[PDB]
Amino acid sequence: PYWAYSGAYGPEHWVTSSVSCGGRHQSPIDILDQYARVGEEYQELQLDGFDNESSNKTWMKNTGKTVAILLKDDYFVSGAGLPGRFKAEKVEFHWGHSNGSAGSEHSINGRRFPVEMQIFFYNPDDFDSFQTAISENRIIGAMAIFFQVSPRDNSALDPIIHGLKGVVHHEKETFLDPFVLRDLLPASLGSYYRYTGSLTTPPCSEIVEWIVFRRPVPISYHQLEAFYSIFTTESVEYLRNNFRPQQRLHDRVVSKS
Repeated sequence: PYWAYSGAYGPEHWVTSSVSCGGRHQSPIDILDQYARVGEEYQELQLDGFDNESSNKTWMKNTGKTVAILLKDDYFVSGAGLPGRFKAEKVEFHWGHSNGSAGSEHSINGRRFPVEMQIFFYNPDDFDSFQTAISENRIIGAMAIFFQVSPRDNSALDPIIHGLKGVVHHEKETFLDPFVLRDLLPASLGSYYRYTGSLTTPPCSEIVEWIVFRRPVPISYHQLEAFYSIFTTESVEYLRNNFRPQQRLHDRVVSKS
């Protein structure tokens, strides 16, 4: 079903086509740190494969709603209260309008960031593929990483920024220079929030265990310009402010490491 980030098919109308979008446990949310429960003693995030350079087969697409990276290497996460081990499938990005304006889906104490990168994972022990996993409404995992402006270019982002320059037009695809996935995550992985939520685009399935990192990854204002230059169609517009409005916590508790 067609959906958009504004207009008659905008987020307040998603529920018409995708019923889950009007559910009680939706994402993204604002995280009030005061109300985050230190909760269980949880195994620290265990990352496998994140230090390896990416395959030259890894590629990036302008979907018109985001820019997605389809991962071609094996990356695994466990710990942080997730049930078992999860395998990374893809990366997507949400950003603002100009000059570092708010673009994140999540926030912390009302504070937004100019970009939010989300990495999506499925449990390979249960299914052969990420698509299989979503079709069955089983638990999938997602990490949310904020970017924050810094005076210098973040060299770790170079291959991603270069990719953006190659996918300005809707539907365009490009291979990416090798990057190290670990280096697109915060320097410390020790500080994060956990909650149960949903996909932030239709079908808005309420099956996502979110890990939201508290500390951001740096990006320069110059690098941000590569996001602001992306186009989307349907009629052409800049692809900007591509974030879903925040959803109510309701009966949920957010945990923190």
